[PDB]
Amino acid sequence: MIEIKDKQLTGLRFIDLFAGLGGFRLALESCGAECVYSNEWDKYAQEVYEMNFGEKPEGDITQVNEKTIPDHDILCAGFPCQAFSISGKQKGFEDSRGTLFFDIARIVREKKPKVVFMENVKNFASHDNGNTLEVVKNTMNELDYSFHAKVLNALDYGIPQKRERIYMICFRNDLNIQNFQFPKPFELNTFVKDLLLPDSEVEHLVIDRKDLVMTNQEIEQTTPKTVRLGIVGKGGQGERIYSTRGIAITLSAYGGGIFAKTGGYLVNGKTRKLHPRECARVMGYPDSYKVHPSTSQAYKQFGNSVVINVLQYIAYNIGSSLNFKPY
DNA sequence: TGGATGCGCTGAC
DNA sequence: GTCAGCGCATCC
Ligand SMILES: Nc1ncnc2c1ncn2[C@@H]1O[C@H](CSCC[C@H](N)C(=O)O)[C@@H](O)[C@H]1O
Repeated sequence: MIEIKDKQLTGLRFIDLFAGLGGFRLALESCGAECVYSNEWDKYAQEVYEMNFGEKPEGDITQVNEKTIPDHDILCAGFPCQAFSISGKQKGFEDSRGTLFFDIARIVREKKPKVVFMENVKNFASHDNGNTLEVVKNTMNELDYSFHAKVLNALDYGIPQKRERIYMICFRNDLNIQNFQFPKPFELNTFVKDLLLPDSEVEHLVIDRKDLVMTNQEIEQTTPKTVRLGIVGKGGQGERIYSTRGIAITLSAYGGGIFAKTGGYLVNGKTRKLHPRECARVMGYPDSYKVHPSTSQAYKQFGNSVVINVLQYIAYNIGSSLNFKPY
């Protein structure tokens, strides 16, 4: 994550729904905002959240009476994506994990915050012939909010990962916000190799499979894209090896394959998956952030998370818009 | 709401 | 056909 000199969100309160690791919390607090509520029902996610923020998020949001949620200015929610991801079955709203957005609408209707800041996977934007995004847009509009949505790729914001996500920023109409803008992309000067840990700390992650098939030559020049160098097995998810001179592939939460959830990388002549701390870095988390003691759970958590840097630029712009109140 | 890994249907070229 | 994917199915 980056340093934020001008705290655009100072004095503003926000809630952290579907909190996970608390990526939205890190981003908004870095801008000066204050978290007044968090909700996350996964046991291990609650543990790591508490480990880092000192509080246990409330459980199952579907059983929480929205009237009990503290007043706030910004509602944050990176809601479930299994039902909308290009990697899944795409059952969408028909999926038992795909109707959480309506719980969000339920809370917004009651708490009417100034801003609703949501995140989901890129496929959410085109899912069901664009009908899914349209539903969210119309729902927010009905709730009397403006709707700004755009897909941003983390590689355009200083983080070496091709993580494409749709970000939806909604302003309550009475605020008459007409100058919100998504952050502009800038040149990437950090690559996977810049975030790796010393070899001595990741030897246990080295995988030497006799069915490894190097398909492309390593590159010496850094490039802002994923560069596949080979595969193992049939080359499915988690069976692909990439160059560290390029950027990382999207981290996943339930990913399989031998290089599960992180993908494989060629490092000093060897092939290995990423260490939880390297996943944290590829997600923009500071080294000060404490990872969950279970590596399996940590990979899952980071795979479900958000790139802090991206949310920071967006949060800054949300604040920039709210603070522009000329006479 | 365990940990591990082989696997494909689909979206976007 | 090329490849990627906050995933899925199934094993212990
Ligand atoms: N009914 C429910 N109540 C509370 N949390 C839920 C939920 N259904 C799913 N979740 C949680 O929703 C999260 C979605 S992934 C969001 C991660 C978050 N942005 C962070 O930065 O890491 C998961 O952690 C999941 O456990």
